[PDB]
Amino acid sequence: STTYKVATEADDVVTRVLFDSIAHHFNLEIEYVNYPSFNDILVAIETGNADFAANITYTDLRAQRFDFSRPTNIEYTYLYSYGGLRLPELRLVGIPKGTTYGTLLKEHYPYIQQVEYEGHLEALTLLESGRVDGVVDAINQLKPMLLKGLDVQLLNDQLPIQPVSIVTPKGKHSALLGKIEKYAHSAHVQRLLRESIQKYQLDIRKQALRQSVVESGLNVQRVLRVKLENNPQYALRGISADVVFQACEMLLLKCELVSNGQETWESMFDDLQDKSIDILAPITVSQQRKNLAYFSESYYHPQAILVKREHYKDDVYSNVSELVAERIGVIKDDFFEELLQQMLPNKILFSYASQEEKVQALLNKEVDYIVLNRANFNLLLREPIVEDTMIGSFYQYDIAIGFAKNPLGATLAPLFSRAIKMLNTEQIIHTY
Amino acid sequence: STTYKVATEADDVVTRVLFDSIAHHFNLEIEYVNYPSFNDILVAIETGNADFAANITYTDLRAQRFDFSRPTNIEYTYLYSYGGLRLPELRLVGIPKGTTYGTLLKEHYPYIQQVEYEGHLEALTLLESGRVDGVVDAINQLKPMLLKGLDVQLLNDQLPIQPVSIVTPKGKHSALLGKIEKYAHSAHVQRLLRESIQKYQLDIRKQALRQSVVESGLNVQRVLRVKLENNPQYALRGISADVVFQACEMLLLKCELVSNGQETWESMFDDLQDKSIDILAPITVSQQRKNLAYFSESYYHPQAILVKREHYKDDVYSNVSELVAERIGVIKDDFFEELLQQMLPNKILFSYASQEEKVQALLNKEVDYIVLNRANFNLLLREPIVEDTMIGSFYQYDIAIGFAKNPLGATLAPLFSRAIKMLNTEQIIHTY
Ligand SMILES: NC(=[NH2+])NCCC[C@H](N)C(=O)O
Ligand SMILES: NC(=[NH2+])NCCC[C@H](N)C(=O)O
Repeated sequence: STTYKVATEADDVVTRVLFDSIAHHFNLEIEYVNYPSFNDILVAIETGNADFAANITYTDLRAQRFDFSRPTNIEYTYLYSYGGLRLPELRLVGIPKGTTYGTLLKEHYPYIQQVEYEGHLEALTLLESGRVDGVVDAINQLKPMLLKGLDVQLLNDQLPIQPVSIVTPKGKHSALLGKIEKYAHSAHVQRLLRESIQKYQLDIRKQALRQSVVESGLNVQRVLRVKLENNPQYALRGISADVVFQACEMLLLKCELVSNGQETWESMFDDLQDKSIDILAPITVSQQRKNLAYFSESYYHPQAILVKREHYKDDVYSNVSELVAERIGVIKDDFFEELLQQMLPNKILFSYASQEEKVQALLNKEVDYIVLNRANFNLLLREPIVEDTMIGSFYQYDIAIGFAKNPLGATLAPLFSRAIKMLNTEQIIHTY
Repeated sequence: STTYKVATEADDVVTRVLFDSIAHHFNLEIEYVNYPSFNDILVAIETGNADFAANITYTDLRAQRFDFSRPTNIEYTYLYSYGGLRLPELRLVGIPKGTTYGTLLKEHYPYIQQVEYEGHLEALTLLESGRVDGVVDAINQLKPMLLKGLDVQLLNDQLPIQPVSIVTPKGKHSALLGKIEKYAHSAHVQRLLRESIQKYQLDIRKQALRQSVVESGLNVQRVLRVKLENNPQYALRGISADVVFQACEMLLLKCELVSNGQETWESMFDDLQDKSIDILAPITVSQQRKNLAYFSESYYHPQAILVKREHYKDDVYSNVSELVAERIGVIKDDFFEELLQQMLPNKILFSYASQEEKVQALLNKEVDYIVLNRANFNLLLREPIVEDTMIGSFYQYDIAIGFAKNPLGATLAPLFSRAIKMLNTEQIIHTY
């Protein structure tokens, strides 16, 4: 009889889940050993004070110090920061020593400078009131870090985070590592690692978020009134509804979608300025509108394109500045009218009351090019003209949630920004 | 009788072309007045020492100092630099004073710092052996600047360069400015401004480029032998042929495309290492290949995606790191094999001899996901499976022209980089 020592750093939930599963499947005596730092773990392995460790990114240098299994799983990787910053917002970043993260951040953000640390306390003091703007580290730090009032941004869908593997003192547990490898790749264990870990970390992040709601002292018994824009403009029970509602679920607030008939002349934004509703989306955050409501961070980025009569002047123009003498149709007070007024200063635009009228103008040769957002233009075709691929997307703008300009909305909007971050927006967008 | 004074700065070819055209059409006595600086021109206008000026970007502040016509034309705008740098490569940039360029560069590249100058000599000394890395200025500077051995990058398809207009002392030539405006927008004059100016500046840039060929001292009587990759891999008489051939035209070298049958086992790269041909494209600049040939700058950026059996495991995985236990098929020694070996370290990939065999493996359920480049995958469908939109483009890589590793190729490759810059690649790509 014996005992296999497997290394752990901080809250090593994947090492626990994986090796409990293995311990039990092969009837193995596992013994977890806490190491105060990830690089402590690495020395333990090549040395031999520990038999196994997980979550180690394989490298060519590394395979010459101790022996690797093939990658067994992903590793959730976060930017920890007071406020929830992004990578391209930092000039200092804390970096766990010995990790693959040194190379990753200099390869993708070489200007930031890294400051090395050892373990959670060191990381925590660097952040906890220090010079470091943010720390990049694994799921091991999530639970203790969010306790200390920190926020995260999941980096795995932001950067190519390499898969991860189980490792062993070189030439040591060769046969056992093989069996462990083959078991880990099984349909069962893989399905278990995907879901339980995702569930595990999303729950910690929800709890932190929900504690913020409570700390905000807003009345969660209040039914938030929501309106969705249904005047042909930019987007919509689709992308916007899912983001708003699921964010409302993220925060354990109750939201109710409300409608009448409206709107083409009965603006919902008026309802928002009335304070007769609390939330309105989508809203494309113009300049005109920027001050009349509070805004969540963006959650979609529409592609402005030009719609032209088919077969008309193809490849004559390669970008919209060369339309100096073409007739461009926009809708009055619409965001695209503003856009062109910046982009093509002092130029005559032709204004219309509606998309319908805007389109019919193009068809009647009243006008030659009209401004639409791509996704909306594809929609119209499904339910005789086309896009000028040459010019193509001449602009990318922002869609956000708007909140009524009062104290409640001031508190809601930053909260909704976080709920949106934690969402899988890409999936929703695809769906539609 | 009288005389209208219209302002000019340096080689103001658009002011000449436009106002000659107007002078003649309305029977007007024009008198050009050289101003040593663009901001000299502006003061002349609001003052009244000059009756007209062109190429002035309209602004809200500006319209309160002198009066604007509506935009009449675009303005070719260049980064001037020793070597031909790009904006995101500079920490210092020279900026003409009074221009719209101050605002444009800080809005798109705030980190660079601007250093103001007055006129071509000032600009030229800043560049000519100075601290400035590069100057951003209009077509006015093109001919004198390229004389002084400078290179350009056309910024108009790089940045939103606002259209441009004719301007006048405030409340002065009101009626005449109207007639001038309406004439300029005419089908005729517009067509004249598009083509003659484009022709004019492309010729100056060709001449500079061709002088470089001559200065290189390479034998332009030599017929360069070119091969195009025709083993299913990344791209191809299409994108690559147009870029290579038209670049060959750009440089007044003679290139001849050569083929046999080959190649799936008879690599053209071997022909390149043989020195039996001079040029090979496309070639996706791996690491494996990076040192065996000289490479032009990239001219296309393929989208690596995963091809999967239809209806199989949709939305189970959102990026390729989560394929740790899926069977991925690549071609042996292919670029994608290398890619995955970086991206999914120490993981078993299944290797094949060909695309054909790779595909049939996916169909035979030998394998579950295979790596293709998007454009190539669309091709196959046209002449039962699909892409995993969820993962989507998990990588963007580079396509370049490769040149044989000898002195001639060492000279050709940098030259071909310039010829490619001056090309309209977007148009070619579209076409295909
Ligand atoms: N205890 C940890 N998982 N620390 C982070 C490790 C990061 C990365 N997987 C590496 O081995 O370089
Ligand atoms: N002579 C010139 N065109 N100088 C550049 C002017 C740049 C820009 N059109 C402006 O008026 O601000």
